[PDB]
Amino acid sequence: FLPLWLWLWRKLK
Repeated sequence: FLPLWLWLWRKLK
């Protein structure tokens, strides 16, 4: 549920 904006910046392809 929580946002993944952070996880995105450190998980882009």
